[PDB]
Amino acid sequence: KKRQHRKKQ
Amino acid sequence: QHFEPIPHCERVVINVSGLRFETQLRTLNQFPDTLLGDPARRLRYFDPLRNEYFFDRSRPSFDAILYYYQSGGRLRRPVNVPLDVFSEEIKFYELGDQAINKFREDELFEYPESSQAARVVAIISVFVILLSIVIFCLETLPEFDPFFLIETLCIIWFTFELTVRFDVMNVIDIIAIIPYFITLSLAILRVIRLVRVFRIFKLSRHSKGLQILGRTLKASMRELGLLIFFLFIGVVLFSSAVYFAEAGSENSFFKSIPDAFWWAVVTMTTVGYGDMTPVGVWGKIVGSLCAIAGVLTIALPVPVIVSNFNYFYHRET
Amino acid sequence: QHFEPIPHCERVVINVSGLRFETQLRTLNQFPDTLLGDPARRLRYFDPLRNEYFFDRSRPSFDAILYYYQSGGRLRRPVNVPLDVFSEEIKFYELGDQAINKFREDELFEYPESSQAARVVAIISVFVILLSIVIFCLETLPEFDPFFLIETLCIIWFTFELTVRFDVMNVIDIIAIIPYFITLSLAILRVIRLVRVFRIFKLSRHSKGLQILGRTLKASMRELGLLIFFLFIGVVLFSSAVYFAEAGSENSFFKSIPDAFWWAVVTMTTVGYGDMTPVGVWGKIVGSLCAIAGVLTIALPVPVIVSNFNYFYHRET
Amino acid sequence: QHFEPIPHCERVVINVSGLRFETQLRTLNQFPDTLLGDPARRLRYFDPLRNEYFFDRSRPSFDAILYYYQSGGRLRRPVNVPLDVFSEEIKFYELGDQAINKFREDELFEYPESSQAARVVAIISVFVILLSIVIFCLETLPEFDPFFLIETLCIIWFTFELTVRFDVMNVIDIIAIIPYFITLSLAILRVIRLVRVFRIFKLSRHSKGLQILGRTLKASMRELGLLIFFLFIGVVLFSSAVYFAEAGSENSFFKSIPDAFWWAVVTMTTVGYGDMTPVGVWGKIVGSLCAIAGVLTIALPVPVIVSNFNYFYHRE
Amino acid sequence: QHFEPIPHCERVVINVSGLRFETQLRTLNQFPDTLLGDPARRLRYFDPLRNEYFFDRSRPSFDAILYYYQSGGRLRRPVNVPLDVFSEEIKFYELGDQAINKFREDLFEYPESSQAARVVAIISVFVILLSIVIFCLETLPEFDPFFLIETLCIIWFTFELTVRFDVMNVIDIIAIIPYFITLSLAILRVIRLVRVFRIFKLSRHSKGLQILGRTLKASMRELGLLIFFLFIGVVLFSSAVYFAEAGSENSFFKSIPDAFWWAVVTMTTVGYGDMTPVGVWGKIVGSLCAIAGVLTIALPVPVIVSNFNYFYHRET
Amino acid sequence: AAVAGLYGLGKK
Ligand SMILES: [K+]
Ligand SMILES: [K+]
Repeated sequence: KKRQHRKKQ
Repeated sequence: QHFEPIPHCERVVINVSGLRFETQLRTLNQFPDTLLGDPARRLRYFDPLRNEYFFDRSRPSFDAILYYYQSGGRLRRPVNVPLDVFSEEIKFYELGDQAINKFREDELFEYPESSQAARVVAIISVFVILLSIVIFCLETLPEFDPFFLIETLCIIWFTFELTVRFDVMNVIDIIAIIPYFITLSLAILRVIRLVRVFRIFKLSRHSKGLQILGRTLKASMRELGLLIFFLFIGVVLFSSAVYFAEAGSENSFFKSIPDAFWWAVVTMTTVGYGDMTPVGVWGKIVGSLCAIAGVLTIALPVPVIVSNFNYFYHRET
Repeated sequence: QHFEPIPHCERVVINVSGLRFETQLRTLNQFPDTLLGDPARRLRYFDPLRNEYFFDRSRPSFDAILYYYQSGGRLRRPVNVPLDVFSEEIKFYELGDQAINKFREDELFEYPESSQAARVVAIISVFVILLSIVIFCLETLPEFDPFFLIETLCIIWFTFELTVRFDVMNVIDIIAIIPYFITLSLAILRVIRLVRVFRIFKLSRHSKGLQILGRTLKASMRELGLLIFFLFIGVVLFSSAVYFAEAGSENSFFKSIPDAFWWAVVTMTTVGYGDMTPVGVWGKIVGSLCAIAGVLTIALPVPVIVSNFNYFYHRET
Repeated sequence: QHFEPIPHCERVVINVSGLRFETQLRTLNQFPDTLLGDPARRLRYFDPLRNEYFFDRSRPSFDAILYYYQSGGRLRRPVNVPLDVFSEEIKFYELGDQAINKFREDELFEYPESSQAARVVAIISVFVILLSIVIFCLETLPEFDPFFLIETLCIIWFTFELTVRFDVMNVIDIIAIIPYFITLSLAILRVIRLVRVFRIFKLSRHSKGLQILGRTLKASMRELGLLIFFLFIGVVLFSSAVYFAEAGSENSFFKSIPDAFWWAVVTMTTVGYGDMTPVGVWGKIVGSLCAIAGVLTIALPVPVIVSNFNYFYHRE
Repeated sequence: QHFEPIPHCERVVINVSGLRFETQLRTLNQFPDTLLGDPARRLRYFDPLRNEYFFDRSRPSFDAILYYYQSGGRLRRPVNVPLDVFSEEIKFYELGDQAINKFREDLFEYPESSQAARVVAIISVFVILLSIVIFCLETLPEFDPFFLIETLCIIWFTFELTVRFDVMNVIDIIAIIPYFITLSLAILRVIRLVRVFRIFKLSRHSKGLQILGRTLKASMRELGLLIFFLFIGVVLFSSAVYFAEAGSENSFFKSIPDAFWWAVVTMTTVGYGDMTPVGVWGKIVGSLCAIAGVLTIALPVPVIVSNFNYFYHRET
Repeated sequence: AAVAGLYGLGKK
């Protein structure tokens, strides 16, 4: 979980 | 569903700062208006020497822009760039107000405001709400007119704020003052003195987190219903099992399946029933199974609500 | 395993809307049929002026299409585009029904319908199931013909529905009606009265979420077995430790190691045992270790189960 | 907000090992200094044969470099390359000390440093802290000069360390020794003998993980406050509900709503109250609802704190 | 740290199925051997008509392959392709066994079960389960017949151990040491307790148990952090609850250590049971203890969870 | 259980 993480994009 | 163009008039080349794009003119003809749709807004970018269209802008983001023409109505942001840069890219070509709006969803009266003079009004309302809650809790105490005066002052402030203001916020404001005027079979009295607690929900107007929680509940009502259904099924099953474990035993701990219902709950939620000795071996096995199944059936639905709350909380900030 | 062609007949160029691809004809001739596999379906896209194949479609998704030819049978969607674009991307070239189907796995009869006259039957069935559950839980009460008539009406409805209909749903329907006909040693009677509760599982036919839970359990049987095994190991170890901590003290709280099993359980799942005073310091240390290890062992395997539930829930919607 | 250039003098081509980039010179001259900003530092890479700029480096990472000129101040790392290659690539062109620094935020005196054989001092300090904690706990026992001597030795060591040393660490160091010197109504005495426990926080200077916990608390104070607010709302609501469910029954289990508060807590956190029999059916329903809502309100805000702690721990 | 080449002999062009790459020959000369490092293994791919290097393979994976030449020793897989294709791409160019191992790091029938030892294993599992059952049953109050089965199990265990001849062997030795010991009562109690270690022999036959052991070995640090946090919380909250109740007659807690257990069953949400004789301040301290316990358990455990998940998926 | 969290799969 990060900012603009691979899960989100 | 969208329509894609098919080949066989003339082909054109688009040079997005060295990345050459070649498409049929019919594809550019598909969407009227727009910078690239009509010659009027794109003639300035034509290069007479090279017969090419030059757009000295971001190269990786032009693929989605071309795919809009390619797919004829589909705009999806590729996962290689932040949303900030892509928002500016679509504005450059002016794809259309409807197109941009569709992608947006893809991801006195001074009281309802926040100014220098509205802040004191808000803090006064918060203090009054907290005072009303405190007076409620203390008037329920066994040690106890002095409470009635504070209660009626809070009610006058609440109704004054409601009248000045005039969804769900107004409904909560109304319900917070209905019971006071109701007082002006003891079951109805108990119900109204219970619904007096709804004044605590007036903090939603002044707390940002509480509104986030409300939005999360509204979004995940389906998951809440699924969790309640799973809990009900588990409670019924394990109550039946634990009752029939002691059915053949004398001096049964559980008189009936509904009696065991509470027990099942405090085992599915891992709260704990307390005294557990008079239960035999089979009841203990059923209890262990109930504990495991409760852990599972609580851990399954919650993460969806967790994700909804996280999304709402991070979208707020 | 897949076979990749090796170089040294003639080379051809593929132009995906400006993105030039060069590939040996032997690689293109590996796969028969298909838009590019045979000259019949790809001569229409030939450009006599430039001797090039022009494909005015999505640039980024052609890499996987060529890699399917390159690897000679290996096709995987790169993580740069959504699934909708890639699904339609393959249909353009018609790589083959078997190739597309293989990629899909990579990611009267008036009752089983949704007609206007079928929803009433479904609502009657679910109402009857709920009524049967209620009648069961009320007939088990100490305060109690009136229940037998309702039970036999529910059984008649269940048998009528089963006969009209005529996996696992049919097994559940059979089990929900076996015990009533069975009644027409006390251990067998207790077992049949217990298995009567399986009528609650008939809601799976009408509940979408319950089928999702069943599919999740079927998928994660292995993780469930792992969790049960870990629980058994922990229970045995900690029950033995806590029993041997009180071996040397008179009036031992635990008479034997099996006697302690229940305690261990309600400490691993954090349910709680209740009274804990007659336990010495070593027993308390063992209990603290048991609580920590139980938290860890119940936390370890459930991510997989909840991820499977998430996947099934999202696939359903 | 950032400003981007607009077209209409001469355009140039950049060849990043075969990936040709064509950009307007006005874009290149937007940022002074830098390898590409001035002709002095970029004439070396010019190719007279083809009039092209050759930069034999990582192709995928040049898009961010050009976009920085394109956006005129916005430099964002695309998610296609590791952090190591991007940090080295930007240093090649010397984008600017302020520019690189801005991107960094996007993602005796022997005691403080445990080097030069001073780790012995640290282990002695840890041993003294543990001994002080043990002596405190043992002196609270009913079975009990021998404790006072050890306690005052620990206090002398603590004050010697604090004085030779001379933030939150210093505040904790001072608080760990205030109560001993204070003792040289009984409510104040109870408060000081309670705050004497703050010597356990002295391990912060030596334990790396506890500093991570402190940083996580500082970062997620807002989420902790939100969790406390949710718990308070739920406790008040369910305490009122359960109390009013027992109003009409004689020998009520809960005498008042505040009395029920504690119960609500042990049902919201799923700890357990214990004896629960004298509660009627309505109270049992309220308790089940309280347990479920407590599970919900505990599970909602804890992932943020968990993520913050994980990020800090794995960054350390 | 790795070395990158610097410009000024002749530059060569690489055509990866239409994706043109241009690099300095010195960059390819940096690594000896390899398909592209030496002319012997790459002259076959030369195109005399175009003077180009043609490599009809996956285009997106050549960026990392070239970056290995570019970085002079750093090979990182970009997030655009699965790991299966990258392993095939690197094998084509034969970068080097040492280089590929970097990404790699990124009678006697008992171990290898082959048909007949597929039974021996089931007999061993059955014997282990039987020994556990005999242990638990002989601890019952109602109970030679148990000793015979115990000695048969020990005979089988020692036969297997001596035929076989890490940690599995250590556990096997421990599972039979106490039986041979029997051939102050504190030592007797200790050996009868350590007799339970026979339950760990299932590690040889259970795949999940080995995964759990590997997870513990990997996350020993996180386990220690969790234990430290729990200890700090227990000490703090036990001291607080003791001092919140010392001033009342007939105090529930006699001393801070006496409260330790309570603190534990409040941090882990197990529950203590009876809670009435504690006053308002004790109840507030207990609520704070419960909340802090939820936080301190939810903080480090997910790291161990992540380690276990990774090991479980790596096994399968 | 109050964890109810997946998070990143972990190191490599
Ligand atoms: K509990
Ligand atoms: K619990």
